[PDB]
Amino acid sequence: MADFSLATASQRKEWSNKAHMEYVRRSRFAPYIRNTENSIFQGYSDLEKRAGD
Amino acid sequence: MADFSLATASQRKEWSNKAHMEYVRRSRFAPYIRNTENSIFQGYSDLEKRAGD
Repeated sequence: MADFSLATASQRKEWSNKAHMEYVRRSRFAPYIRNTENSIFQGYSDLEKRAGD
Repeated sequence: MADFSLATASQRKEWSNKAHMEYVRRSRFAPYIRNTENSIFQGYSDLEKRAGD
């Protein structure tokens, strides 16, 4: 063209602020981890109290 | 016949104004092109703003 002809290295760009993450697929063992006695994977909060190894 | 016998090249014709088109079958990708983040084919309007290549 021969109108106002802007340069190739003078053309603007733009960078976005919103970023994407990668999917993780949380857990398939999550409904089965409880602290009661009739659970498959049983937890113990006895060392969350006073002390121990 | 031997009544009023009109000529073969003197018979009228008529041309219609309503025309037909060819079917196109719009798009099978049309419910899947959005601008959000949970879409399959994602669009970006960042160059529809100020400038860029």
